[PDB]
Amino acid sequence: GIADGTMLIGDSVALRANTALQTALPGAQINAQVSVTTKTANEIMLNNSQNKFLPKTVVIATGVNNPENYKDDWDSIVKNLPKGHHMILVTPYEGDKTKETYAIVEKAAAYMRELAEKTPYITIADWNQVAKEHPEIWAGTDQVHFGSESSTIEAGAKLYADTIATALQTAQDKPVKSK
Ligand code: NA
Repeated sequence: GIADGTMLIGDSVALRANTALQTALPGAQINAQVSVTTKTANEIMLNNSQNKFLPKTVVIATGVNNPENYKDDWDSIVKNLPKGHHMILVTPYEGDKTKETYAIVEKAAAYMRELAEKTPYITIADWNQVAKEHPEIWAGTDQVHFGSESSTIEAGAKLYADTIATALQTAQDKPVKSK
């Protein structure tokens, strides 16, 4: 089967948390890039699988950028998860409730929760919920990229990383996709 291991395919928010992620998950493969969307994460996931580089646990840390197509994008990436893997979906957070995309990001997070609740080989990492509980990391920010100063960047990054680490713990006794 697929070798154990974790690969995170992530967006600009994941990239901001890169140091905290690597500290919380030593030995995880963190592939986060500014421009990544759910659409391109799906492509990256399959390219890695096809080159035999994708380990068992796949963390998709996307959703806030280009959120309009969330239903099709999240349905597709779940459908395209290869056999042999467990998937962690990191919900997105747009904090500005007046942004024209806010309702879309909120619907995307809710839809991802539905996919995780119903699919035995998926676990949620509910950053959307965590972010809402910590207004202090959003003071002075663009409401997406946590922390406006050194201390709150570190604090927000730790919260982000710990959300994913906890999801990985929850996933430990769960099945992979199999036929
Ligand atoms: Na599940």
